Formats: sequence, structure tokens, C-alpha cells
Amino acid sequence: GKLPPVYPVTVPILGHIIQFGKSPLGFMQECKRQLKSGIFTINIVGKRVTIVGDPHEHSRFFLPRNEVLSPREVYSFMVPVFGEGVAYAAPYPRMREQLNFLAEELTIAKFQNFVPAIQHEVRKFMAANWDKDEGEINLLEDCSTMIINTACQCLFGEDLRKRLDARRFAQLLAKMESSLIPAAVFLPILLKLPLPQSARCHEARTELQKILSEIIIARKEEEVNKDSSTSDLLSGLLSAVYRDGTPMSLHEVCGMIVAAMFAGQHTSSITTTWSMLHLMHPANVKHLEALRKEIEEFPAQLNYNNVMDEMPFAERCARESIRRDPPLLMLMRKVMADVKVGSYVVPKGDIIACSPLLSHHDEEAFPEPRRWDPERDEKVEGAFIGFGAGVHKCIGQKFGLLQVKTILATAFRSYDFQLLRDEVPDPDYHTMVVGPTASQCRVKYIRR
Ligand code: HEM
Repeated sequence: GKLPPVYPVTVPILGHIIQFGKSPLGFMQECKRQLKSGIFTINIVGKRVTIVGDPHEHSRFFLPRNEVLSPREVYSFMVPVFGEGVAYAAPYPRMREQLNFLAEELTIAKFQNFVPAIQHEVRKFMAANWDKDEGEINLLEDCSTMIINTACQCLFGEDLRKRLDARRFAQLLAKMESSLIPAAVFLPILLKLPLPQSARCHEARTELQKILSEIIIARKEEEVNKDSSTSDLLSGLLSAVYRDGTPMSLHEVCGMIVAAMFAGQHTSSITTTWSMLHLMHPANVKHLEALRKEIEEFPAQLNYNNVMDEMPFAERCARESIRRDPPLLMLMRKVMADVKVGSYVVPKGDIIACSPLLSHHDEEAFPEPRRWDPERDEKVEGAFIGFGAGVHKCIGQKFGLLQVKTILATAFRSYDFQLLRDEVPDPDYHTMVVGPTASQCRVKYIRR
């Protein structure tokens, strides 16, 4: 049987993990050149990772069923955050029901109210922080702030937001986040070892679950004492019932809320940040004009029609930011049985990977891939994979872009911006979710 070509190993027991970490785009491009193949295999702490770096074969990573290409082992390092037996740790049918419940909290009907809640939080942030004629800010830090405030305003009732304000929720989530070791996918002994990480994570998740149980009790009180429907993500998920006939446990509800914050917080804020950095750069003046024309006749209070139906150009600007610098660099599954991919067989036991970073710089699909051009279209069907595809395609895609677009429309309607650098920031590949380098993100705002 014919295996993909394997990139030569120099470093004994580490393999390619350090080369890859230093420059993931650079390293993977060098692999495909030397090995004369978009499908090739690297070595991560002794483990074979086969990369499907030919966009013509993306469907062989995204479409196979979970029993063939499994997400469980790849997400096992996130078990302390999601919770044991929740999401990818659950049997696949139950995993899919839980994911569907979350998806169903992000319906089009919900979006009707989301728009003015998002815009409210954005304007409140700009009034507190961008309050003069002009001033200097760190755009990545402020976009991250706006995104946690906007998402919480959409997803959580006022009562939950008071108890668990954006500041307290950020601290708890940061505590969970600082516990993750993605390298545990390749060194799975780490999943069993005693780690101080594990205990900090369990503490923060337990505190969150405690606050949720307390809010649920407080809600029951308000419903008794006066009227008091509060309808939000928490109440929606608690109303969910499996085909089993059984309802979701608080444990599972807490895990799904956590899953939604980890999936959508850094991705959304980074997409916003890059979009803004590109649009304020002088080279992109025509794109900034196109966005300004797009929003020119919108009312001061945006509605769902403006954002969802009337901003196709702003959506190209966000997608092309993710195209050029995808926040998730590598997507992975465990190969549970041999799979043929192009001319190769990828053996059972391999990690198979598909990299948005590598595929989005394929020069046949994306000519001049470092150039940010929201007018571009992929030249190979399906080569854009910044929201994944197929069986685990992103469920938050529309909600994320709803906030990115509302922030763009609100910010550029009232402000101009200037980069304090000649070029847009370099991507910083040293974080789990990749964004522009934070120290390079100082910008000047100018009230219009
Ligand atoms: C706007 C920026 C976003 C980006 C670039 C992004 C990207 C991605 C990608 C690449 C995947 C596929 C992962 C894989 O194949 O292993 C994914 C899945 C997922 N995303 Fe998003 N995401 C974004 C926003 C959101 C938001 C805002 C939420 C929730 C509110 C969300 C929820 C999810 C969930 C639950 C999954 C797992 C789907 C499954 O396993 O079936 N995402 N996302």
C-alpha cells in the first residue's frame, strides 16, 4: 500500500514539532515542495500526522463519518473544560444531539433581537473608551472586550450578566483556558498525569456551574414572585430534551455554554481585529470606501435586515481576513480505518489534518495569498475552510459574522482609524487561537 511521503526527521524524539511551531506556514510549504505532494506526513513527538494540503482533496477530510475520521481523541485535551462525557467525549449520537441543541440557540429568529443588543454594547463601549476627538488604543484588546460584551448581551439574560459580568466570566474562562495543553493530543500520557492545570480548570468550571445553578434558582423565584420569563441560551438549553426522552443535565448545559465561549470568543474578536486593520491600511482605501457606501443609508439603530441581508461586502471583508490569517491553523481527526486520499492510503492510527493555514495559501486556489483582497474568490471549489466543513462545520459561523459586521458598521460609521505602523501586523503563531501580534495592534481612532 502506498503511504504519503514522510518529511525527513532530524530531531530524535520531538520530530517536527519545534520547526512547525516556529513557522507553521513556512514549514508546511517546504514540506509540500520537497515531497512533491500536497498530501504528506510529519512527525509530532513521535506521532504520524498526515496533512491533506491539496485543496482538491478537502472533501476526504470533511465528509467522512465520525466512525471513520474521529474527533474524540483530538479534542480529549478539552475534556476538563467541556466536561467528562460532554460534546466530543460523548458517544457520537449523543455528541450530535448536544451540538444541535447549541445550534438551535443560534436560529435566524434569535438574530432579530441580537442586532440591537450587539450595537448597544458596541456604542456603550465606544462612548466609554473612544470618547475624545482622537486617541490611541490597542485594537485587539478592545475588539476582544467588545466581543465578550456583545456575545453575553445576546446569549445571557440580564440576571446572569449581573452575577457573571463580562469581567468575572472572562477571568473564569481565562482560568480554564490557561489549563489546556493541546500537545496532549500527541503525548496522551498528559491526559492521565497529575497536573496543577487540571485542578485549576476543575475549580473554575465548578464555580461556573455553581453560578448557573444559582441563577436557575433565582429565576424560579422571579417567576413565582412576579411574572418573569427570562429566555436566553441557558433557558433554551435547559428546555432541551434528547430523543432518549431525557433532558440535558446541568453538567452538560454548563459544558455547552463553555464550548460556545471557547469556540467563538477569540475567533470572532480576531476576525474583527484583522478586518479593521486591513480596512484602515491606506492600500485598502477602495475597500473601506465600498464598506462605507454599503452602510451609508443604514439607520442609526441597525436592524436585522441591514446586517444580515444588506452587508454582503462586509461579509467578504470578514471571510477574506479569515482566509488570509485563519484563527484555527490546523483541524484534525483520528483515522479509525484506512482511508484513501488522492493516490495514497492514510493508515488507521494516523492523525489526519487539514490546515486552513496551508490551504488558504495554495497559489492555484488563492493567487497572491498574502494580499488581502475581499473581492477575490477561491479558484478551487471548497479551498476556503476557515469555518471548517462537512460533518463538523462551524455552528456559530452566522452568529460570529453577525457581531463582526455590526462592529464594522458601527465603528466605521463614527470613526476613522490609523495604523501606527507601515504594514498590518504579523500573525502571532504562538497562541492556541492565532491573531495579529498584540504589541503591533496600537491604533489611533479619530472621531468623524
Ligand atoms: C467567527 C469566527 C469563527 C471561526 C473562524 C470559527 C471556526 C471554526 C472551525 C474551523 C470549526 C471546525 C473545527 C474542526 O473541524 O475541528 C468550528 C467548529 C465549531 N464552531 Fe466555530 N468559529 C467561529 C465562531 C464561532 C462562534 C461565534 C461559535 C458559537 C457561538 C462557534 C461554535 C462552533 C462549534 C460548537 C463548533 C464545533 C462543530 C462540530 O463539532 O460539529 N464558532 N468553528
